[PDB]
Amino acid sequence: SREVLAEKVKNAVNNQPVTDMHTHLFSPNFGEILLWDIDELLTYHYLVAEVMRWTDVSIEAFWAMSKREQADLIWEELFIKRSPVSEACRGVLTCLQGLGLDPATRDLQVYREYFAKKTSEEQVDTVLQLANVSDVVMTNDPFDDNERISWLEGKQPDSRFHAALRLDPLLNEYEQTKHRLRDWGYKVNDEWNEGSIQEVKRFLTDWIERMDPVYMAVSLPPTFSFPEESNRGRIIRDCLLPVAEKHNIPFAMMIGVKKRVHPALGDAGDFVGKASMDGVEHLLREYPNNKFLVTMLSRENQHELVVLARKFSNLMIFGCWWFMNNPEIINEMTRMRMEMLGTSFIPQHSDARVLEQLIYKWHHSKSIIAEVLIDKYDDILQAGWEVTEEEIKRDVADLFSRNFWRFVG
Amino acid sequence: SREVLAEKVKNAVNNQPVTDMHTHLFSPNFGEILLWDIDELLTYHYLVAEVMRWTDVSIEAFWAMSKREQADLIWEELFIKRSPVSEACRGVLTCLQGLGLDPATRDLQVYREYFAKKTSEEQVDTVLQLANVSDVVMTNDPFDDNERISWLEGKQPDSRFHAALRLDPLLNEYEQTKHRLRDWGYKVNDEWNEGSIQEVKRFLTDWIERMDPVYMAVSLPPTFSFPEESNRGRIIRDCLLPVAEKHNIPFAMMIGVKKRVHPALGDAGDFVGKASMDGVEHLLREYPNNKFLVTMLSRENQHELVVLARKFSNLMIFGCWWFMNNPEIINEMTRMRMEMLGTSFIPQHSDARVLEQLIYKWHHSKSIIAEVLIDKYDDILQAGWEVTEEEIKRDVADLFSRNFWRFVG
Amino acid sequence: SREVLAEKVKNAVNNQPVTDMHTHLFSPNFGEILLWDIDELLTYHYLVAEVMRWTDVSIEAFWAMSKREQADLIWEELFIKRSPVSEACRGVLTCLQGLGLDPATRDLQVYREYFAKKTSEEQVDTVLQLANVSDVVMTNDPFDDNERISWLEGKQPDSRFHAALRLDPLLNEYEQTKHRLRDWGYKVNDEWNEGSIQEVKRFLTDWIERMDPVYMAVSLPPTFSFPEESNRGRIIRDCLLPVAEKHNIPFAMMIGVKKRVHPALGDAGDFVGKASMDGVEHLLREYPNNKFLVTMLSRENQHELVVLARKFSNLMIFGCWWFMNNPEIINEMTRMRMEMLGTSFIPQHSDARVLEQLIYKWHHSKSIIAEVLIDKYDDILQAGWEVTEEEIKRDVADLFSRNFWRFVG
Ligand SMILES: O=C(O)[C@@H](O)[C@H](O)[C@H](O)C(=O)NO
Ligand SMILES: O=C(O)[C@@H](O)[C@H](O)[C@H](O)C(=O)NO
Ligand SMILES: O=C(O)[C@@H](O)[C@H](O)[C@H](O)C(=O)NO
Ligand SMILES: [Cl-]
Ligand SMILES: [Zn+2]
Ligand SMILES: [Zn+2]
Ligand SMILES: [Zn+2]
Ligand SMILES: [Zn+2]
Repeated sequence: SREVLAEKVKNAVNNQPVTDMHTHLFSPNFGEILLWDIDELLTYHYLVAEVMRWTDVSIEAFWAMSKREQADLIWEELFIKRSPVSEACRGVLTCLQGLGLDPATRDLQVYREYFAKKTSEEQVDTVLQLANVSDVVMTNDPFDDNERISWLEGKQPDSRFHAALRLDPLLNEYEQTKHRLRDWGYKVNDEWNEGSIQEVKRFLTDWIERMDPVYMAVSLPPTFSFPEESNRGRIIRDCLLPVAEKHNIPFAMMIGVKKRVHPALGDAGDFVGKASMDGVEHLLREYPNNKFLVTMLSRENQHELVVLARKFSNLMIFGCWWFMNNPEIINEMTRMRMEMLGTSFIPQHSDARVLEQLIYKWHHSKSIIAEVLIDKYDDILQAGWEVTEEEIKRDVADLFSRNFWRFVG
Repeated sequence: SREVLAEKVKNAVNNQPVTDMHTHLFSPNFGEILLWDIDELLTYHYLVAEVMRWTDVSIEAFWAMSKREQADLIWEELFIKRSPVSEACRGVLTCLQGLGLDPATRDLQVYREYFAKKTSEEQVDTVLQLANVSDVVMTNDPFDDNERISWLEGKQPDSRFHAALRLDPLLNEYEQTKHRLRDWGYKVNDEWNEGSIQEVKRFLTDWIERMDPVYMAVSLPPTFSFPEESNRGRIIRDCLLPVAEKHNIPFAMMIGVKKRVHPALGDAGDFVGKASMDGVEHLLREYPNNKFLVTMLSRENQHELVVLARKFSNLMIFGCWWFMNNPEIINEMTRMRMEMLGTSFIPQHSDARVLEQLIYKWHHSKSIIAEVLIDKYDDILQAGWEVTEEEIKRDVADLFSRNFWRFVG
Repeated sequence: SREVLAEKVKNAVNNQPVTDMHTHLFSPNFGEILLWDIDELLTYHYLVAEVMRWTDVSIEAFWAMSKREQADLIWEELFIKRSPVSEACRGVLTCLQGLGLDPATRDLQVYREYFAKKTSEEQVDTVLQLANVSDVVMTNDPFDDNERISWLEGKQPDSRFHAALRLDPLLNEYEQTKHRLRDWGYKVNDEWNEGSIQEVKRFLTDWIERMDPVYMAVSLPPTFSFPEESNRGRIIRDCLLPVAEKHNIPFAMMIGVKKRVHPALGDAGDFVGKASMDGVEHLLREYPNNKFLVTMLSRENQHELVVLARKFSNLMIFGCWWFMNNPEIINEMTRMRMEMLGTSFIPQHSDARVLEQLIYKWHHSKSIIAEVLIDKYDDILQAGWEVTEEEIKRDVADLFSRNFWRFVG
């Protein structure tokens, strides 16, 4: 009867349309910022870091190569010279097979043919159908010249794509960012006074109006603290929180990233650190009318984060972020979470940078989540409880989609 | 032959009478402080925290409801609207089934009937028989007005119940507690001098004489330190340790709890934090004639605690406490412990607040411990070693009962 | 087809000759420092710590017993009075069975007979053949009077044994060690100046020339930091690194050991602590022309160490050291590592102190690594990838031998 349960859980999980609440994808009409195709998959920064542990090619020479050459190098170094057993390499193969291509031939030239004959709009339809993803939440940074243009030009995203206002430059680099704000018309002063406060709010409000984001977000360092008499502390306290409450918009904090420990690696140069929970605890307790979405980078912060979620209902924890996005960790995190929170959390997000990743990110995660659900349902079944297929579909819907939409309101 | 071993290990584990060395239960003759019945199980604070993550009912409104209404709300929110897959919810079902009730009907009114027709004394006999628990260690706090009365009135606990002198108010709130001591006749001065020292010892000795506790205990914060020029540091050094050595009574320290991070939740408002091992290390090494029972709340303290037990024989680690009491964690902790300590530790305690919890707490934990034992016995069996059924029963007896009684002496 | 894969992975793993890159063994011709036989196995410090948690025999009385008596005590306490389920006890049995002895008889006197009729050279041939170990890396400390003699007398180690220059006394006890250096002719001054710098380099160079080590090593405390204006910080910066770069010799750092928390236990008296990654991060980034071999003692440092390896190619992480060398931990560590690094790491080393341990250390670890490999190969097989037996043998060769030799150059 566990196998009967297993088949129903797996079916429910596989058929449930997914709302990916955090990615780095863009509506196809936004242009080239939407990365896709086998060359992009292979040049994903997760693989750049991995190839540099093997190749004799210098990092400078690598960045000088064309994307085709980088992709050929990574394919040779990580798939041919050594078996592609890492999670990221495994992911590439899963994407290929899911698209109908054959990893058995190891024919990179043939795989490339598949992508060259399609348009971005077509590949988006293909991938979302294969990955069974109904909604994608973008990461939209108004401080990026390329992204900003699209929004200013009035471009509205595809109905399947949702905006999220990323604020890293504002919160973590205010000393430099303030000057850009001034150039844009927001009259922030040198001192943090009523004027600076109101203009920063104006800036946030203008972009909220323009993007209609499901939430505002920021990635924070292991040393994150709050309250704090710093630009970040003051902006969060005097501008972000008040504005988020007014529009009832959740604040997402991705905590634990130590930026650029290896600058030459670019996007692959970030490290991780354990953070104190004090700041998050204070925010949750002192701002009960604000909603917070949180995910942490350190493996050592995971359990206490689950416990904090038991304390505050205005906290919704989500995903297995970045360095946590590996089977061994996803499994332990998801089990600890269901054990202490039942179904009141968002188990995963893809964080996809390349369109096709939605296939492997969700395929790999769904199989793990399905196994966890099967164990948990079986435990209560052995206790005499009877679970209906509709209750399973309901639970699965909450985990992969409803909890998020319900939280953002 | 692994299945032959499995059946013997499981049989031995299930038939071994358990000594629960830490609970919040009371001898039935102590009165109403002994909580029991389906309504109490459902209003366990672990479930209050969980229901607050789902219900639209305010925490104030919840505390205003009758226990019957709270129980109905929790049943509806956590068992009916979503599958009861969390560890605490699973536990309720296990208790129901163990009592002969049927979770399949989901008939809360029928379950309530079972409890209304029995006396506390009868339910105690029923539960201890079902849970196969021979001895229960209570948590007796002389600073609680309700508990204190029973002891002062000369009430002696049931032979199956043992006393443990809880000292949180004395050690963590001396500034306020000192005044109560004075009102009780213990002449502690404003300054920590010979007089204050002797009167605190007198207080401890009087209660040791009155309760005849198996150990003195205290829960400590993540910031716990020792030695320390504070009330706690001085009381432990000048009073607790000397008195514990004289009567050869162990000192139990439950470390890592951060009290009231969410006051409105009451008992469900405590958080957790990783502690430094420095204080425990110092205590173990500098007080070789004292015995220490230790359990920690942070997942990140578990492995180093096991290593410290390898260093000092006056340290006996026990259980998977509170936020650690979940399958995923219990499994990892128990395996790390057996691997580095063999059978020289106490794997679990229930921490039961409601009588019936003894059923699920021990049922859930025993099945995990049995699987760990089976793996470990199988590994040495494959090495050519032959384990007899009597040796298995012996090992199981040490884990679930003898190690504790042997340690407390 | 998973079983077909399983048989090939297991075969490849078992047949792959192992290069043990860190042990405390010595070439047989070096003399008595090479410990071997059943009495040594039983008196391994891991077991001394374990027996002290059970026996009523004082630690002083234990150290006063002959090695035969200590071995009899440990056998009685840990194998007869309680089942030998701990990892270290399990290891002893694995060694016995591997040598052809029968753990079923529990006849210690008979086992002893096997060893008394052989020479060290013969047992070395026997063990290395059984453990399938082709190369052993020793730990050679020039500050030890016993070891130093052999080297000064011109003794060259067996071709299967390689030297590693251990520098703990120099780096962690310079204030005392400096005086010994002077007595040996190295004119280090009271102040850290050009003269002291050059003489410390001379000392390192002389021993590098004499030992021809594959790397220089040191064990460091949880509080390790760098850069640092201390003897250790200055010696590493001004002498060790420059010299290691010139001879292209890797620097091995075993971090997280807190020495002598329980002095009376001798070698069994060391504890563990979580370290900051700051020092390692700085060393890797600021000294790109230097190579670093790193292993950490704290379970809480493992994941971030893997992430740091993704950042820097001059970092090669290795093994599951000491308190990490237990199935539960080895399994989680190895899976996290393969998931984020593929095959670019050294999964294990034995750290053997007694010759026969090579049998169980490698037997226990190989079975775990084999299971991890099987899961990872199966995941990509399910993705459509086809792995050849030769590619498996290749991958296995990198993990157990080639990655190390390639890194040391
Ligand atoms: O949102 C973030 O800051 C991260 O997720 C980064 O995009 C990171 O580099 C990444 O690729 N995802 O994990
Ligand atoms: O003894 C303690 O301090 C804890 O166990 C508390 O009673 C806690 O609230 C609880 O219910 N048990 O984990
Ligand atoms: O090399 C080291 O410092 C350690 O490995 C010690 O030798 C330790 O005591 C041991 O036996 N190995 O883990
Ligand atoms: Cl930690
Ligand atoms: Zn695990
Ligand atoms: Zn992201
Ligand atoms: Zn308790
Ligand atoms: Zn070693």
